[PDB]
Amino acid sequence: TVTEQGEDITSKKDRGVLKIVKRVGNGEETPMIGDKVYVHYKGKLSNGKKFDSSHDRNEPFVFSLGKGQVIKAWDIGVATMKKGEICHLLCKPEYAYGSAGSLPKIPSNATLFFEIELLDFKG
Ligand SMILES: COc1ccc(OCCN2C[C@H]([C@@H](O)CO)[C@H]3CCC[C@@H](C2=O)N3S(=O)(=O)c2cc(Cl)cc(Cl)c2)cc1OC
Repeated sequence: TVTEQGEDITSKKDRGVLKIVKRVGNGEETPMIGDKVYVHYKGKLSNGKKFDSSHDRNEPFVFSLGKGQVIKAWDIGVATMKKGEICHLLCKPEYAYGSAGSLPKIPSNATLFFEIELLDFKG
């Protein structure tokens, strides 16, 4: 299910998380549930404003995949990636911070736009 804004990678095919591959990984497997995943990312709002980036801290963001440690769009999206891959993820609010948002950085009803690089993962 490939739209003009990317591939719908949701289980519901509700257009809530859309993915565009920017660089193919040479890795073969995706990370598994419970793996410790290492990424770099940059997040922007629909107005182009960068709200956060791991690159700006000069160390990776680390989380356990599929454990609800991150927004739903990330547990869905990162699970599709291979080592070395860079993707863009368009994350509708229902897969992110919803109607409330998370002020000051994330407004109400915000679609989030991430560029994510899967650096490594360990089981
Ligand atoms: C199970 O549901 C959730 C779990 C976690 C959650 O937010 C906290 C984790 N988080 C914040 C990180 C980092 O800022 C933590 O140091 C970051 C990267 C991973 C995705 C997402 C993110 O999911 N965010 S974020 O870039 O969207 C973000 C950055 C900033 Cl500065 C502030 C916020 Cl509120 C979000 C939000 C969740 O539901 C709304």
